[PDB]
Amino acid sequence: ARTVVLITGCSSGIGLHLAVRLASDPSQSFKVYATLRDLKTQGRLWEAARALACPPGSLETLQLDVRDSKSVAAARERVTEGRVDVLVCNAGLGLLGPLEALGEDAVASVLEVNVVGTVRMLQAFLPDMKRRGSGRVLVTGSVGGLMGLPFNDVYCASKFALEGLCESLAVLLLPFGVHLSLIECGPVHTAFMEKVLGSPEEVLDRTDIHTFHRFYQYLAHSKQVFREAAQNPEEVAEVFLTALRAPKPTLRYFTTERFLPLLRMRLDDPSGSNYVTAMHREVF
Amino acid sequence: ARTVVLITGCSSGIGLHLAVRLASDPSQSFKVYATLRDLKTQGRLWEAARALACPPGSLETLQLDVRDSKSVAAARERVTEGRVDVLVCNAGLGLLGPLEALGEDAVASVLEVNVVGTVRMLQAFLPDMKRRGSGRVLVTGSVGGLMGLPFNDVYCASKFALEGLCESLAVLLLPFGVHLSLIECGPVHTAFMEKVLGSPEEVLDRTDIHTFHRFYQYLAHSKQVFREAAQNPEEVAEVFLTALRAPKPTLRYFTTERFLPLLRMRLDDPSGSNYVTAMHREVF
Ligand SMILES: C[C@]12CC[C@@H]3c4ccc(O)cc4CC[C@H]3[C@@H]1CC[C@@H]2O
Ligand SMILES: C[C@]12CC[C@@H]3c4ccc(O)cc4CC[C@H]3[C@@H]1CC[C@@H]2O
Repeated sequence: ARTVVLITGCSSGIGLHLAVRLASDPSQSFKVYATLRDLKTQGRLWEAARALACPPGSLETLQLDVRDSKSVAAARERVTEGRVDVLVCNAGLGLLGPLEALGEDAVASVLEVNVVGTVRMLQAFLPDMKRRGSGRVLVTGSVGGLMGLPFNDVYCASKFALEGLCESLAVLLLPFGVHLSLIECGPVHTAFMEKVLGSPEEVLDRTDIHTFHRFYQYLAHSKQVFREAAQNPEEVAEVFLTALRAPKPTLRYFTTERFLPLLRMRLDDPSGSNYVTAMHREVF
Repeated sequence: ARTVVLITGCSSGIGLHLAVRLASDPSQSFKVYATLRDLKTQGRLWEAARALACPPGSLETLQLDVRDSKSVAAARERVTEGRVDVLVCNAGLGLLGPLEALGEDAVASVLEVNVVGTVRMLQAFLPDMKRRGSGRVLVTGSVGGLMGLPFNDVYCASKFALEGLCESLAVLLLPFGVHLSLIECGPVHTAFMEKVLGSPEEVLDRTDIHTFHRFYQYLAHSKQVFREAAQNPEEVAEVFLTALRAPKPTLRYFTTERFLPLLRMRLDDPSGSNYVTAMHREVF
């Protein structure tokens, strides 16, 4: 009962943090369906849930594989309330390394999960929301979906894709009463994030010494930005709640304002020259 | 010999028009490899080539299926000059209709062709260009890759994806001497384009009467813009040549300036509200 919320990718990151934040809310007004690709990773969620003493029945875990429309439909049947008021499309994958070093299947997976996965969720849940004339969909964005970043080619491709998919739907949904918002996250404190970055030899034999040397420089710079600007998951997760509660929500919510100046010079020059130059000088 | 150019998707559209435009150039300085997914569609290309009296040996057709890395590699071996100076990533698919009415495989194909296909081409051809310290890659963009359009959700997703993939690479390639440019096309006179649009019943039984009614309104509006603003393929194809010849090319080349005001109000308001409102009022 209550405001039924369904979130994808709750085994860590803002997803897990958002589920427990909702389920543990003092008002006890949200019933939460935290979905995970592999249930064997539900431990963290439950330990975090017990840590915030979430009332029994405010949090339920479902196995949902966004790469499978059959998994998406089945999970939709498990929603006992037979209604979803807030859908949070959060599941996502990252990809780092020179374009030529990335395996084809890896590239195919990031699009499949990040973009198509979100398409599968919306196809399954959008119809009913339009029929009711109400619903809210929140999508986890990234400033990497607002500007291109070296060595994150395919990652930015998928995030830029969400921006376009969402802006299009938004124009159409305006009259149907269903709201759609993107939460533009900058870097969020994920120790695992700063540890995933770092690939010597394996990358070296699949690229050239000059691209490799550039990858190193990018990694060094990346570590700096993360350290000096990574936000608390609690700060980010709360933005999801600000959007979620806004009577007339905007299409975009920015969790931080530090990256806004770099985005402005990106439009003052539609030819992309200024940006490409500024970003290169700053990263190299 | 000469400036070797390889283009994808030459069975019609700007691709075909660009190949013959290059191969027939008075200076006879371009050797052209026009690739097609199905060779049985090479007729038009050849008839157009004969119409512009292209010298023998200035145009060669190769079957290249961008959805297959095996096809991409094989075609790369057919390049007798053993070098590619200008790669034009043009192959692409469109998709129209309410998100919920689009089949999953159709959505998967547009990303596979438009985005991954471009990834497969760059992985195969980027390395060599970096090793030489020179090369030019031109990618066919769309203003639908710069702003979201109702009923073109997945199409805009794929075009927004190219924008992100390219802006990222650009930042990295700046020092390697290889140039990458996007050609932002508005609508181009394609009779087939205005005839593809239009789907009653089939769409109706896979959506609701209100979305259907909106689809109709969008189609009506789409027909107007095309009629009042579609450009000649010769005008667009020439932009590809302006980029191709620029000593220091920019990241973006716009074939028309009419859509620039609508793009400006899109950044003056990063929350996306103004744009979503303006585009809805204009389209509905
Ligand atoms: C795209 C992200 C936000 C923007 C970050 C940024 C922003 C600007 C910059 O100069 C470098 C970086 C490196 C890490 C990036 C992040 C990686 C994941 C995160 O979502
Ligand atoms: C995205 C395209 C350019 C922009 C066009 C536009 C631009 C603005 C607008 O008000 C409506 C349309 C409808 C058709 C669109 C086109 C469909 C294909 C073309 O590339």
